[PDB]
Amino acid sequence: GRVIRGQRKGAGSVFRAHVKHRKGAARLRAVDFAERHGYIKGIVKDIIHDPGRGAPLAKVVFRDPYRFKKRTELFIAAEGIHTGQFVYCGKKAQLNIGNVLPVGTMPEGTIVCCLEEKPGDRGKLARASGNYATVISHNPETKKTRVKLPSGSKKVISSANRAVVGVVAGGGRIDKPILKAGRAYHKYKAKRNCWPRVRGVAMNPVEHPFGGGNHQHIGKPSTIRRDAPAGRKVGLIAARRTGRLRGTKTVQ
RNA sequence: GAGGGGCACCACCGGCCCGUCUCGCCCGCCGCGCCGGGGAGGUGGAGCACGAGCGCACGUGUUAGGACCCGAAAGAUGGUGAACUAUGCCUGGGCAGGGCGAAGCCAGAGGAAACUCUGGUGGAGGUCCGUAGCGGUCCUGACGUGCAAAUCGGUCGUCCGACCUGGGUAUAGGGGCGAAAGACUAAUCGAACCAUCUAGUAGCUGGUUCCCUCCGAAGUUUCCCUCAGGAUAGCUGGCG
RNA sequence: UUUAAAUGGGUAAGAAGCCCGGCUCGCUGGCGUGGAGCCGGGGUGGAAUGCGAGUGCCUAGUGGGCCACUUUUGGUAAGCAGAACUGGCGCUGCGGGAUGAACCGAACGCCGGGUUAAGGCGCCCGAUGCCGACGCUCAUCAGACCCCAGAAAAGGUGUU
RNA sequence: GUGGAGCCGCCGCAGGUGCAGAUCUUGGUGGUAGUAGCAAAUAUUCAAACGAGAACUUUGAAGGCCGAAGUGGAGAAGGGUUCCAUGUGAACAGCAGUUGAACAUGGGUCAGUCGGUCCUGAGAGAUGGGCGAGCGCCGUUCCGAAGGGACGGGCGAUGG
RNA sequence: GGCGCCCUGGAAUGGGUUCGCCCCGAGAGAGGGGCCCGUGCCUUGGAAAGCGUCGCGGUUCCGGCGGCGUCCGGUGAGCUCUCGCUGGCCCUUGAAAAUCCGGGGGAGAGGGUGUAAAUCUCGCGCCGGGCCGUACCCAUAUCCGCAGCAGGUCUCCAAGGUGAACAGCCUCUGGCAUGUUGGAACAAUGUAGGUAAGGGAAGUCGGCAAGCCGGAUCCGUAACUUCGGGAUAAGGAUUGGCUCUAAGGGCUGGCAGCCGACUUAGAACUGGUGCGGACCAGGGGAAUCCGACUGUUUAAUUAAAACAAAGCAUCGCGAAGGCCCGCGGCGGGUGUUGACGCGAUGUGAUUUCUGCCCAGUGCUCUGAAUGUCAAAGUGAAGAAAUUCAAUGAAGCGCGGGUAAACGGCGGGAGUAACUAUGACUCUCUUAAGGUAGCCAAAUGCCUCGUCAUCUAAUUAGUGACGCGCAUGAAUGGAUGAACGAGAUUCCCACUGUCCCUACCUACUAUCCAGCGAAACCACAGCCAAGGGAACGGGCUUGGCGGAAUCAGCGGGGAAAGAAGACCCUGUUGAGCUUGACUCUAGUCUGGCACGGUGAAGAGACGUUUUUUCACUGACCCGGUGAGGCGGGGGGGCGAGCCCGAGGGGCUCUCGCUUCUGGCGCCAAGCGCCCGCCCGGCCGGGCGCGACCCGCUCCGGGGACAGUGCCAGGUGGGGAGUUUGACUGGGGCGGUACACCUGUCAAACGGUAACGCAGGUGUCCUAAGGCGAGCUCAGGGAGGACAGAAACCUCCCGUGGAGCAGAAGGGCAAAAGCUCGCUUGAUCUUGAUUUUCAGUACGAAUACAGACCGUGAAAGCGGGGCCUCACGAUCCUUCUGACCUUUUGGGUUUUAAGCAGGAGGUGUCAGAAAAGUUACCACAGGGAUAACUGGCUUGUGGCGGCCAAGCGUUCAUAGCGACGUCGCUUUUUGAUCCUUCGAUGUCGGCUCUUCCUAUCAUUGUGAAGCAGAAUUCGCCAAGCGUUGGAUUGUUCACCCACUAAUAGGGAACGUGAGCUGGGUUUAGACCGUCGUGAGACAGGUUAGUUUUACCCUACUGAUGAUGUGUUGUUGCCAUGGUAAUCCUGCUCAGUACGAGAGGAACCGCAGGUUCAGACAUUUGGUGUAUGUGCUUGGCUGAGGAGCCAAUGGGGCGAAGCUA
Ligand SMILES: [Mg+2]
Ligand SMILES: [Mg+2]
Repeated sequence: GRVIRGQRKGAGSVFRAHVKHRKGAARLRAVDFAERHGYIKGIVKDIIHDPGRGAPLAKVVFRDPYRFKKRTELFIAAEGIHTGQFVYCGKKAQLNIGNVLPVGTMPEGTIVCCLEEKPGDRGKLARASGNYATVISHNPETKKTRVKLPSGSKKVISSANRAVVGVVAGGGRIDKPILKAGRAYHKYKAKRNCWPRVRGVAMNPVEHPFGGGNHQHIGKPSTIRRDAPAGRKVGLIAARRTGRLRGTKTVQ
């Protein structure tokens, strides 16, 4: 009769994110006349750190084309960049590390981070620490290019989508063990109120579909349908298969 | 002695009206018909057979209403609470002394070399002993109409850490929050508290207030989701 | 089960009966047959005992019962479970059974005299304080009054 | 006998119509009973003074405790006059009280520079807009003609 | 003090440096500067004030008057605070704004000169600064807890000694009156603190509780190991006081001379072997089970093995997405996000492994493969309502995948040269048959398994074994260091836990002065038996019965607390669960709308359907301060291109920013035009620089998504409700729940029980109807095969056969067999019977009016030879009349009626219905279980009577079959009387009494009694009937001692006497069971045990009545009563006896248990606080003392005491 734990994460009372000491959205600068037709020069000032993100950031000062003003962007730091480096951003930008330029002009098989899934959306895909995407298959008629996401799933996107050349810094992070319960606590204190996950088998029949019984057992099959209602989707939600995995994934 | 007329009422026979049923023939014409009416028998009706009702008052019985009085566990509607406590977040404050001695470093010694050994230095750790703090194992100690609607005395757990804590702030009742004990949410929690619906319902417990006179029971029948209850016949009293 | 009680159950013991003559009928049919109904007429003393009866309306409470002879079912048995007939208790005091729900007598307005019932009469405690009758019995565990509240098989050259 | 201003009989009428009980309701009073009790944190003593009156007030003297993570010195929240003086001893302080945070009368809190005031934090909340039968809610940059100001530069009027 | 500041100059034989590091050709060292903090000192303030001290005036303001002083040094791992310098740790990076300031730019502005402007963050001077808070407490008395409440409640400041220390103990500054009272006494019982001879767990469920060990220095340390640990392992040695010695630093001079720190080591002397002297402070070892650890957890009964955790897996998702919120919006959260991410689960570090199953239940994927399946739409028939038909969404069904999804892992056959088992082979159920491992496990019923080992003795522990009721692999299996306020077993050490208690101390209790309640209370308060609601205080019969009281005490008041939490009932609830009943949010699909423009393709019959592409304008999503969009031309250094002459433009290109941590705006210039200069000077204006036109701001989707509405899926996520009755309590079982036969049943009828013996929910077109002819079961005697049984014949044959089935009744030219016809098993109205209320249904009887059958006819027949074989209202369906009504009147369809058949209610006079609760709640019930008590005694026990036997012989010394009669209430039942507004439920411990059915002790009788020893009876309950191991045990079983180790009762004596082990709440684990919540006298673990001050009883203490008062000395009525058992020597190795063996009485020495006392002796105790020893502190030191809640410790009188 009582609501379950994942149902209470949608109201967002204590399950809202911890966003105070974060710096801002890490977004490419918006497209205008300079990047549709040419390039523009910017210099990165400092490599900073977000709490709760695994990647670092790069704050880059550009020269405003229309007002006399220097205005600061925040980029996802591509790996290998340093402070006091010139960063070039445009259609006619030259393909180096850290330069951001449209995916339709760059060749096939170049490694891409922080790319747009619809044009002008200022960077959505392939942004976690150490991740990247690969471009193949330019279709210069009905201009669409297909990329390869970090999940191995390919996606045909628009050609004028914009993207910084390189891989996201801070990679190899998940190779280290958390190694004790204390350093997992500090990990999620930067992120959310989510960390000590009680098993639903351990709680009571008000609190979960799996709890109860004189023995800790699930009882009911732990693969459930996708059109199950809220408060019943717990466990392996619309699982195509179970058991320890064989092969690679063998389902497109 | 006998005879006669017989009230009311009771029993019986006969008749009458309405519905139906069988059997049968006749009659009438604001128009001759897939019309109207009648007969003789048997049956169904809360009927007729020279009317008794109405209004008013009182008494008894039963029913619907708070319904002889008091009593739930509930359900619903609309509100008030995070001054305790649960968890986030904001901004502050707090934690003696010792023990072990990681990485780094320095010298010396062995050795043909590869390298090894030794002594320092160094001070790491959800590291150990252990104050303040935070807890609350054992005595199954004291207290148990207590100092106290949970306290005390030893003893004990942990004290750089998932640490302890103040004020600010957020989340609210089939909701919240929960390192999960159905824990905690103002001494209230396997669904809070306030007011209303509400005098909710009870075949179930308790109670039910003056005197004398007369009569005086039953615990059995049949039916019931009936078995601690009713209805029905018996038993009773009252009126005639 | 041939036979077959006791106890028991129905019915009859009159005028609403008995008899005679006549009329109706569409029933019955050799028949003025049969049977029903109907009218008129003739004569009342028809077992014992006891009692005044008939009928209608309204109607409360009750719908857990229990007990004892007798007869019975289940049970080793039960102050057990379940029936039959009658009485009682519940609703009921009183005399007695010391005691008591139900045993035995007897049912009850308020009192005086008398007499009894069941039970009794050494003393509690009313009444044997009779010159009561005949026998039986000795217990180092005597006996002592329906229900009823304690005993059996077996044995004694104990006594009759 | 107390009491000090109303009351009753009869014939009809009408009821919030008579108590011993409901772990009844409210109020009062017992017995228990001058009883249980006034036992956590080492401790009091002598003299004096004022007074009707002193184990407890004050003052001196001795002896002790706390022992600087204090029984010491100041604050925050909270309280609200509890602070201070004099008077009082009815009640209250669970013995007493000549004492008090009690009662009675009268005093006391002074700021440019101590804080509030100001700023924003998590967050809270209008307007535009949206939703909604509606009280209203969502929402905080989102679907908004969201600047009322100006170093300036010039015209036009207008004034010392 | 700091500097990641400068200049000179260049370093290697590398140097400078720190406690550590670190720094250097990107400039070290060295030399000379610069800057920042200066909270320190000097000075102004400022000595005039402050304080200390010595005076002197002033009665009263006096912030009186005056003298002198307020001075030199040292030191430090010191404490506290501040400033700084450098490191480390982070999958953790540790706030915003208000304000304030520097810098860059240079639009402007300024006096224009032999004088002063604009300006000034410089030095002084003037004016103003409103509003509100401001006392005090801040806590064992100002706050919260009902209060002056051992509780709670945020901070800062903090001295001397001892010492590692903000420890403990002692003192100074500053506080206080011992915590809401004083006095006297020093009994019990308590609470808190000690101590104890000898023994050392013998106590106990358990070593619970207490005690040991404890600091530091010097040695010395194992198994095991994840190599880090363990580890303060373990095990030793030492420690004082006093003298000394040796070592450990600073600064001044040209290697020496003057001052400072408390450490370390070594030796001597010394004391009654005493030294961490108080204080502070690790008991250790060997093992097993569980959890890796640290963490966390039910505030107020559980701290754990639970939860969490790192690690390991699996799952969903590329944003119009996934998972959630929301009454609502394209509203919110994850998301200031983007697969190294978010969301959803499970297992639980490491190491080592992860077996076999896709049948089931889920989950998931697919081909115009196909079964089923809604609205809308399509077609047909009809006058229409309406009806039918075909087509076919998702889902289901079918097929595939998936077990680190829920989960499951059994049998049965054959098979090896003793037997056994089965490597092997073959199959069933149901897909597979439990692999590696592991085990009587926290998982094994039987079971206290068997076997080793530990003990004198072990239901314990450990190690094995393993067809294992019911082990098993992320339900995770097995190991394994470290760590557990976890569970358990042993060993050492230690001890009053125990033998077995004793004594001392504080605080009480006790008495007094003051002050003073509450629970509770029908009336009350001495018993034995009887009866009684079966356990009286009162009642009956007995015993008996003096005031008034005090300190105790726990037998009784079935003592108080509470309308039993168990159990049952209720047509009372609630929490959860699901393959319950009924729905619901949500979501997946189809339709119609919003919803437009075009093209192409396809399926079926111009008609209809469907698909894919293109468009954009609705609609939607991004982005932006809606900042350059689309077409068109300006420019060749680029193409000079189809050809080629000076060039032409089928086809064309874009542009001006890319070695570097710099700057970039507010227009230059050119052309025109005005007022201003007489063909020249000021101040303004416009354009080109900066192309033109145009209808979305730019991109991305787009007639889809989305939304409104309806139809169908799915939907315990959520809501509502339900969960039969009877019942020797309930459940399970059964159906005695509707019905029929025989009996019970007691000779009319009626009659109960979960009484007995059975039966029914059908069967039958003949097994209904009628007529005719016939005789059955069985037997005898004959007949080819032919027999017990074949068919044929004759005789006998009263029902011994048959009649559909259960019984009972009935029946012979029959009610049975065979045959011939038939449909009366049809239509219709009443009455009667049965059950019964004298209602209904069902069944039946007698008719009547029809139409029929059969028979020659009489007749018989409206179901079955009779007794059973079945079913309301409402609804539905069919039939019946040339019927009645269909609402203003007609016609027609339909609908409603009337009449009677059917489609059901078996809980059968008829609801529509799954669990669980140990998290539980209410109303009740002793109408009703679990406990005692009561009736009963089957059963358990203990006895007799008879005598076939046994006993060499010999029934009865001792036994005794086949029987048979009893007792007892210590067994277990049976029953259900008392108790449900409560009688506290096992065992042990402690303690008193009682019984006898006698184990021992006294006196005896009988043996198959030689003696010794046994055995069986008698009077007899006087007196005894132990110490232990395992176990919660009662019970058991074993070791040992003994005269003997007999059995019982007292509300299964005894919880205001205890304990809490067991059982029996709530947490948790395992096994089996269930889909699940949950269940299991199956196992394991952790789990609040309240009150006497009342009345009596008992125990002690005053006293009361009576004697005139009072005293001394006495008597005894009555009541209590207490002693017991063994051993040794003697008798004696004698009697007796073949021997072996082997008595007793008298006497004598002790002892055991028990009872009464006592302190000479010896132990304990000890606060004579007696005496000296001693640690830290304190009084200036000595001397003498004091404090440390009794500072410790050695001896100790008296007194108590074994
Ligand atoms: Mg978890
Ligand atoms: Mg009689």
